[PDB]
Amino acid sequence: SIKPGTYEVTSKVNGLHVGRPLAEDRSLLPKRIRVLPEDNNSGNSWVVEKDDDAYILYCKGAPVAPQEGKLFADLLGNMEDKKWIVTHQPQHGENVFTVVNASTEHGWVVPADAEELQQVEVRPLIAAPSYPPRYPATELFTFTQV
Repeated sequence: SIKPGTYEVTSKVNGLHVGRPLAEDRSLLPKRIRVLPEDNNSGNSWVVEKDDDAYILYCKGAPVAPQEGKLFADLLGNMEDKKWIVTHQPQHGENVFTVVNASTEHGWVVPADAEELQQVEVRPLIAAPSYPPRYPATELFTFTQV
């Protein structure tokens, strides 16, 4: 669970904000959710809304959804699987979460070698078989309430 509200989101891999860059073209094609340069990450406070027993997550006003293994903002409205399970992982720090799709069971992943502007992936999550599980940084995000 996570308290609904407005958040800045960074990847634990690299500390970079996740979201949408300043330049996108004017189409309603789904837009990539990316790891952002420090100098190109404004306007990327996400909105987190409760949606039954899961969450809908908005970046620059559009809800995000998985498609062919990657994370996009849905501008057109026809994308399925918009509900996410957002879970605290306190063993990784106070405001650290995993984000796992409620229907597909695949979660957000930033590869360890991700470059700036590279798209966030959506894949089955892996974790060490410890108690509690320890996730790789590629699967951990810091959600910091504005």
